[PDB]
Amino acid sequence: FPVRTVTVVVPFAKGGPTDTVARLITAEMAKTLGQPIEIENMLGAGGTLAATRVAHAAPDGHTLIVGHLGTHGAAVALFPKLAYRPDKDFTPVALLTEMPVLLLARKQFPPKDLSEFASYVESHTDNLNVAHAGFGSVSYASCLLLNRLLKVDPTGVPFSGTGPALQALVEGQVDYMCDQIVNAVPALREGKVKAYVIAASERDPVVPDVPTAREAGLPGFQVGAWTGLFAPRGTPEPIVAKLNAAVSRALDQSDVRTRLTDLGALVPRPEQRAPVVLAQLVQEEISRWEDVVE
Repeated sequence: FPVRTVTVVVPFAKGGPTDTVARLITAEMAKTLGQPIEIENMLGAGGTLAATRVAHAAPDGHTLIVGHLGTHGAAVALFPKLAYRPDKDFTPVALLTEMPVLLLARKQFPPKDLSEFASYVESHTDNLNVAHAGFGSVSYASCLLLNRLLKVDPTGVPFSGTGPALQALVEGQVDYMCDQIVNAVPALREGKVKAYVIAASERDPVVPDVPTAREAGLPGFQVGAWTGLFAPRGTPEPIVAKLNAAVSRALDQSDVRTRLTDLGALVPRPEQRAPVVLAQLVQEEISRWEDVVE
């Protein structure tokens, strides 16, 4: 293993955070595996179609899925009739990264802080559009958490990913969005959108002028977006061991550490790299979003 090109399926549109992470790590992975890795962007069913098709793929290790806090976590609690169990229909391979989520808005969004932001959504809640990438998305899970904390229910506008959703925010076609920091950073650095808060305990040094949800009065708004590599259930443990080690050696490449960390994402630490660390994150994420619904 491998005997041919490995397919790594991404549930979201090219250019977005999940795609950006997967392309960066999987290219370096080819050096350990001895075969090239093909990225397939497979859209549909609010980010869950990819995971559904890979739940049903041959468990030979040649067909893998990138999952995250949405597709393999919050989706259980938030997605009616989810077609898979993220714990039991997948063999976890590797944690790829973890990063905070940011509340972004269009440049000219009139609220200047989270105080004003709550009042203005509470007041215009008909005419407002919140962007997400479907009920299996981080963007959706994060905006549902924020909107329930602030007791507002504006219209959601579904996108094929936060890549397209971000461009919609840049053109002011939508009002706000909760997004993964790796997607948000380049737009912020060009001044094309603004962040109100980071859904984290601590400020992120790549966006140090953005206040935590805690310091801006909403400590319940904490979303640590993990991204993971999974295989179909029953993928042999040796094939899983070799893929996992390929991720580990990829994460050690200078090119990968500096690209991940420059965009505000963490490099999984050595003690975070076992397949079970990711299985434990799936279990905790599933329960966390069951609590949010309750």
